[PDB]
Amino acid sequence: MDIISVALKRHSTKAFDASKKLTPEQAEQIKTLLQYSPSSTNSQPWHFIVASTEEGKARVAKSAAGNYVFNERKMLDASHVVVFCAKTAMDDVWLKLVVDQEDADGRFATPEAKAANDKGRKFFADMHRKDLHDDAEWMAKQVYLNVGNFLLGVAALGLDAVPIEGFDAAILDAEFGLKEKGYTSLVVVPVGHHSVEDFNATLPKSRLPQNITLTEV
Amino acid sequence: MDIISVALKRHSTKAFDASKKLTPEQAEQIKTLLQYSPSSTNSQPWHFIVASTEEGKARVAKSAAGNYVFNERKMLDASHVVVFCAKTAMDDVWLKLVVDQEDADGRFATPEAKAANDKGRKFFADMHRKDLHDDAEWMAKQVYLNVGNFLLGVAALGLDAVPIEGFDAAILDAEFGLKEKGYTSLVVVPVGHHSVEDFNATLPKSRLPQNITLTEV
Ligand SMILES: Cc1cc2nc3c(=O)[nH]c(=O)nc-3n(C[C@H](O)[C@H](O)[C@H](O)COP(=O)(O)O)c2cc1C
Ligand SMILES: Cc1cc2nc3c(=O)[nH]c(=O)nc-3n(C[C@H](O)[C@H](O)[C@H](O)COP(=O)(O)O)c2cc1C
Repeated sequence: MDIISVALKRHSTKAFDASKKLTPEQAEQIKTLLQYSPSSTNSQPWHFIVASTEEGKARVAKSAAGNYVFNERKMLDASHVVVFCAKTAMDDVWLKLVVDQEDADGRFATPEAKAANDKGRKFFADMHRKDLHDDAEWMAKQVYLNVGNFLLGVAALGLDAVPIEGFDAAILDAEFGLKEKGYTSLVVVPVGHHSVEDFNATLPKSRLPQNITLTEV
Repeated sequence: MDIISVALKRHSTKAFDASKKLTPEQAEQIKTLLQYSPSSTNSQPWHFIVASTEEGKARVAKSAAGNYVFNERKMLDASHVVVFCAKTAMDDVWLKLVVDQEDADGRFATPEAKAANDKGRKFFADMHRKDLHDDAEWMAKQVYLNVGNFLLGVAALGLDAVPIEGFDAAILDAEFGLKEKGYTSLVVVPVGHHSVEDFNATLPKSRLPQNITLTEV
């Protein structure tokens, strides 16, 4: 509405209404938000698993079977459950896939502009995978940027969601065969409509005062 | 005009118009955006620096040195410049500051409900802090989540912005004494209004197809 109005009214939902499914239109919009999120050098080091079926959702809920049981209902009652994944290593095949896609979309006027752009991405990529040896952590951050974009995007659509770190990535990666494919699960985000059992919806929002976290100059 | 339109039309502005400044209401709005962002266990492991004066922006612009001289113009021409910083380590006092804030906000019905939220947080904290030994990374991921929330947010307000990783953190940290305060600059986001020289405002948007990044189940 006010994007500040949605920012202030949104909340991580604790209980979902199993009966409230997303319309095919919202299911499409939600996917658009996942795809069009920005990332450093437009590297898009990610993969998304959108579960809509009960068998699919239950497959995801398998990762919270351990000591994260209090999270299962959340992944089952929600309409769609999206698991954000990040690349395990930045490879040359992925970088070529990006600039070639940028070229296909008409972003370069000459072949030199494309070369310069590829060289520029390589500068950052090599800085992480060659020098600092932190390319995996680098890419993981880009996915979290996407989740942040996503959580605000859904709230603005009028949908309820909750980010979940409380799940076993080892089991999740195993169940979907990810990272044989070069990926690792990071965040599981259930999307749908909240029920009445969600007490968090009627509680006041809480954040530290700006005089603690903000410095103006 | 819904958010999908907002996400499709926004772009990483390459050139800023120094004459077009943020309105006073817009200044308080981007601050509200920064603070009201979600984060794992509401840990809010962050600090921000909002530079709006010539003196402040030049101080940040110092980080745009050596190999990053190409980003100096963006930091000086943008109306406001936000430096997203993350805590260098999770200390018990900060965990206490968070719990007591939620309490003063009325999020707890009983004192036993407040303690349960504390141990719930400490659980995740000690997980990264003690076990995994990756709390610095964990907290930075929450800061990248704020950037994703912030980027979509300012775009929704009608502003132009650009995430910048290309800058020397060691210079920026030292210029603001962040180091001794337990923080580290990670992302710089100049916000304002793009100028006619911003070629990125007219080029087509490019993202990989969903048949590569998305898997439905
Ligand atoms: C990355 C991330 C992970 C989270 N994981 C969980 C979780 O496992 N379970 C849960 O109930 N809430 C989880 N949350 C919700 C946060 O605690 C919530 O953002 C915080 O309490 C602030 O409340 P709000 O989101 O309503 O503004 C998570 C949030 C984030 C950003
Ligand atoms: C974390 C991050 C860092 C970025 N760093 C820079 C930068 O240093 N300079 C720049 O001009 N663009 C930078 N970008 C912009 C990206 O190249 C841009 O997000 C990508 O090309 C997609 O274009 P769009 O944001 O216009 O959709 C960055 C983006 C992100 C998310």
